[PDB]
Amino acid sequence: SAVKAARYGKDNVRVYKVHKDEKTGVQTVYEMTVCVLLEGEIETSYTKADNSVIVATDSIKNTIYITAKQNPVTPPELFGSILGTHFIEKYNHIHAAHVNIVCHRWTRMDIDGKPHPHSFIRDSEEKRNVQVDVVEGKGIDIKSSLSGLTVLKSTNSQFWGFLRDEYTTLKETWDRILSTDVDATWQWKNFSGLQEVRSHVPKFDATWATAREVTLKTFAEDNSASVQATMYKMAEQILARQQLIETVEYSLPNKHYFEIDLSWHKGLQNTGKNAEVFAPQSDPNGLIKCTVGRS
Amino acid sequence: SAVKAARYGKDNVRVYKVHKDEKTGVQTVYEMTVCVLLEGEIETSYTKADNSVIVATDSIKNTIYITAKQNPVTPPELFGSILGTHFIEKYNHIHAAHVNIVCHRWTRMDIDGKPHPHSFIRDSEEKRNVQVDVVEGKGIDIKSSLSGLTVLKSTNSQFWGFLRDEYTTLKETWDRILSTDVDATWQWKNFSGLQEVRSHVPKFDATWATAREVTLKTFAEDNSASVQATMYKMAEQILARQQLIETVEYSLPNKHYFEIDLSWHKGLQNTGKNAEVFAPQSDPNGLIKCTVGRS
Amino acid sequence: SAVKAARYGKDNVRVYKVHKDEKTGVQTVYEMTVCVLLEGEIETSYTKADNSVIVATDSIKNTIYITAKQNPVTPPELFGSILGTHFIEKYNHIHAAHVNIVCHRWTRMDIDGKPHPHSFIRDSEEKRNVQVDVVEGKGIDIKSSLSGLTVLKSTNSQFWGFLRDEYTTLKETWDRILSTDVDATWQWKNFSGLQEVRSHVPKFDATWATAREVTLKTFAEDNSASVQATMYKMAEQILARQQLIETVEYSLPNKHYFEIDLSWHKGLQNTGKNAEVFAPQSDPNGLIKCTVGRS
Amino acid sequence: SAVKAARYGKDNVRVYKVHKDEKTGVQTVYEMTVCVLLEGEIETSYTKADNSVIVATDSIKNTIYITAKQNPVTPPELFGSILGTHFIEKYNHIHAAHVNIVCHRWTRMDIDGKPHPHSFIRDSEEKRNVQVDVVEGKGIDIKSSLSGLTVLKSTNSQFWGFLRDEYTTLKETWDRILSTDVDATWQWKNFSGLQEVRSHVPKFDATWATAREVTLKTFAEDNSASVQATMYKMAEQILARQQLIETVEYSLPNKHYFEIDLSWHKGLQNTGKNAEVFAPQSDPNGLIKCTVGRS
Ligand SMILES: O=c1[nH]c(=O)c2nn[nH]c2[nH]1
Ligand SMILES: O=c1[nH]c(=O)c2nn[nH]c2[nH]1
Ligand SMILES: O=c1[nH]c(=O)c2nn[nH]c2[nH]1
Ligand SMILES: O=c1[nH]c(=O)c2nn[nH]c2[nH]1
Ligand code: NA
Ligand code: NA
Ligand code: NA
Ligand code: NA
Repeated sequence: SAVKAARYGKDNVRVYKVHKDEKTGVQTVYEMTVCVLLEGEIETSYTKADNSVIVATDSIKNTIYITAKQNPVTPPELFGSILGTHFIEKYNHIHAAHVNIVCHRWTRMDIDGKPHPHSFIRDSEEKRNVQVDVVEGKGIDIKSSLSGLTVLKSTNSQFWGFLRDEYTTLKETWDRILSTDVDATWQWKNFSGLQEVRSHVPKFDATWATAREVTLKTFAEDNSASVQATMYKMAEQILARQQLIETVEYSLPNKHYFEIDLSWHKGLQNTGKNAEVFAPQSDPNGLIKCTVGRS
Repeated sequence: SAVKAARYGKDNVRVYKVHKDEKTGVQTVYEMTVCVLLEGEIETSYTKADNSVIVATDSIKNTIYITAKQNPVTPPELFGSILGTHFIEKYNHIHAAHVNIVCHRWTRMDIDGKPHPHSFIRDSEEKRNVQVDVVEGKGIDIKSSLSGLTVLKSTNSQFWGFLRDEYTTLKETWDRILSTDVDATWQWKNFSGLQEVRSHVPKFDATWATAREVTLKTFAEDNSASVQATMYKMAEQILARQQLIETVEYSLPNKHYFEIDLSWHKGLQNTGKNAEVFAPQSDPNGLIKCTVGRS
Repeated sequence: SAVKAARYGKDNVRVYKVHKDEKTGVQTVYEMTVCVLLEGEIETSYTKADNSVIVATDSIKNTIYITAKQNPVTPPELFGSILGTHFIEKYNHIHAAHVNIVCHRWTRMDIDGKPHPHSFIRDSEEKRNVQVDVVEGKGIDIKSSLSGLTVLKSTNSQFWGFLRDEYTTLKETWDRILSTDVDATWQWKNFSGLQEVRSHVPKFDATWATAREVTLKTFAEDNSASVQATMYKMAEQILARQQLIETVEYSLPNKHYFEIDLSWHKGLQNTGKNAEVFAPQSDPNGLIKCTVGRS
Repeated sequence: SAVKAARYGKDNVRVYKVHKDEKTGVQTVYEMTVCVLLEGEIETSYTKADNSVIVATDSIKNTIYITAKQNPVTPPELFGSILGTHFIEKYNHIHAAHVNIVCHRWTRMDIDGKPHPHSFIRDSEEKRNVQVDVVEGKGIDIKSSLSGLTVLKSTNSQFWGFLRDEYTTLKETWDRILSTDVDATWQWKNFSGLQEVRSHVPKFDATWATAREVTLKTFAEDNSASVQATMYKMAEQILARQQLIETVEYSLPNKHYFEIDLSWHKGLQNTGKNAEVFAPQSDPNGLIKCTVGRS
């Protein structure tokens, strides 16, 4: 037997950082969960009990805090690139670092219509994420994403004209509820190293904001022929607005809301045009994916 | 042996309702999870296998949908009172109904600064809840609550002057992070029945809004001497603003963020006045409760 | 306004303890999650920002570890009583302690048919719990429970003869699946203090074991007329076997498995006597409770 | 823009099946959660709103139940292969099916030392899983796994001799707790189609059983030099015992239990050789992975 692949490191490292403006008294907080996994010439720790090649996972944890102390933590694409680069430069025998960051929302509170200097609210479990792969001699690959964005529209969704055979019971419809949890990922062109990532810093927050806006607007305005058709429209627009993105991937559950036939009870009408009360279904759910790239 | 207490019914009944304004084209959605438990002369179903006294839990589920079809579902205090009253009036041998409702957020989307007519977003897992106990001959007891409101302030919290003995390691502090998940419940004066609940309908949404506002403002503005002292200020204000509330109860975790001493690494300064990077602690957590009533 | 009730302390304190037999080399592990909440003359911490009355929640955490170091942690009824008694005796102004303990399973591994001296497996998320209320001048009240015991029987459950009216669609049945998650609590007679709890130590593990055995056997062997009827049989037996128990409470979800009509597809028969494939339902669920005491 | 990849289908389809032996009266239950995602010539549903190419996800759900009705559901490697093959053969334009199955434990109850004919218990959340990829013209690729196997050993784990630099605070140790949740996957050699999968049916359950046994025994008996070294020993043995496996992958968290220094309190000794009470850490955790193949 032989080691074909190996990676190890520290997961679920929670980190908070505060920035204090002395001039204005305004404070800004950031909170993330970080995972760092390393690869390189470490096979002997598995095969020969040779720990001399192991940077302890405990040390990886220390490094994350030290790096957060000495560097900006935003945008997360930059912080992840700094963190991954550190490991491949510091250790001769480590050749790849894989950094995953989940950013948690702490939105400044408005009190009496004024932004509060140091109080924050968690408005939704929506996350902004990055995956950064730093590979020695091959640059920096960054995937940025948003996840946990939960939306619903109560009309202007249709689904008809699908394949019908002996397995099909689903009725065609011209008016249904559409609800999903959005997971959207945009993959950046490969960067040559940290200097190049730094050169594009302003694009990261702007592209996140654009991706979010395009997702929300398209969902709200499309008279949707299917999840497939609406998601493609979203991806097409993001690619048009940011030339440095190579691909956009969406993964969308179709969270079903079923009509409830109440006609057995005093002829009560609650289906089709008379449908008012529905039963949200926890499971099963449709799952629709697509990856869109350039011609 | 004897049956000392018994209750049974249906839990986790998910319900969605849409309202469609034909004049404006605007749609509004409501989504809840409902639990209904009944009590009454049902002991024989346990002791003698006498099912004749059982209103099937499946029928309770049907009733929830039918009731939602025929009545407004907002405010939830009203819907819960209608639902509970139904069971005690319809069935001679059922003498109490206990209705719990959790309301989920579906907030209308703003697209290009305009409210969208039929598209919604789940902005946070914060819930609005009610517990309604309808007891034959004793009226309607309603407890309203908000839960899952997660907040953090980065300064203007202190904790000093506590008891110190041989069990104490905690250092006094004049500047710390304070973060919590708010669970706040206000208990209404007993209502004589449905007519009286109907007479107070406008107070329900207004009092929820007030409770939320007072919680957020007091948290943001108090230079907090402790969780205990700040929560009492909140409760005092809610009681002052709504005479029909008898008691206010808060249950607050103290979600700790620990300083990280980095001085072992090149004398890096990250404690006290130099603290920038902290470690959020998943557990354990302080838990502080209080119930405030009128003199 | 006035403080009507207040309690505070530390929740989610995870504790592991190992016992090492030097003679045999055998090791035994215990892992728990502990919550301690205190009450007493502490109103001024809420109303006057008087922290001098507060035993810091951090100190409560320290106390839990120190107490676990100096005392046996099993049975949990004893450990909880020691822990609660500590607070009311040590602090003049603390008059009640409320201790909740959740015990996690670490079952010794069998390797080649022999019990291993120091290796353990988590066989199921079933928990053994205690709630201990220690109140100055009123003794020690203990509620013991098991929870998270998930069972299913594929036949020998019936449900017919229930009330039928205009809200009823459920068909009567003489053969169905019955599945539940068992939550069972037995409440001990009040104990005068720690000496009396110590005197009954052997009864705690024995009664837990009996409660579990009676639950499993009755579930498996009863040709069940309803959840109500089967649960009553369980409670009756536990009360008969342990005279020091005053009441037994069961809370049981009815986790539904629905038949799937497949007759639309080539006349496939999958209902009633031909039912083989079913759809487990995540929600809603029946919820049936009862508390049984002595005549 | 162009569609680079697309797949869609139904997730979270819960299925239960009962087998009834008429001769013995013994019943056996199976419960799974199934996901099926399809690929093929479906790009136009995304780009042109052409639903004619879509096999509705609702129909995929129906198919899963019908297939379970007409075929054995065990071993899951066989059921997944039957299910995936169905879609690529039935639909000309579907060229790949991806089937994921999670099998839930329902272990027959022992009542009075005898196996019960129709009563079952969920002994642990450990799962047995399969991933089956059926690709037209390329055969059947099967990955089998176990997950959610949670173990702990209280001694006979060491960790010393790792890299020490200016980022390192971890002390070397010759005696620590080791606890993990095992995720282990074995990948079968490619099969040419369903006939070949059928020919190897007895190997599936046997290899699962072997993988489990080797994992438990090696964990219990190895005087572990690191997670890395112990996991490699496991993988090596599985590959030696089943020639039809090509690779074995383990992914193991290192769930830390920290010593608690109590010496500040009356010189209490609770570290090193005197360590009895520990604090389990919820996060962060080490994460160690490896994939082992043949020379
Ligand atoms: O077994 C271990 N492997 C590791 O890589 C490691 N790093 N810190 N502690 C550890 N323990
Ligand atoms: O055992 C049951 N008890 C009940 O009260 C009930 N109601 N519907 N189905 C049921 N099954
Ligand atoms: O606000 C607080 N209240 C308390 O009771 C406490 N105990 N430790 N830290 C604390 N902070
Ligand atoms: O938008 C949808 N896409 C689908 O593929 C599908 N299948 N069933 N319902 C559906 N809705
Ligand atoms: Na390197
Ligand atoms: Na009545
Ligand atoms: Na006292
Ligand atoms: Na095909």
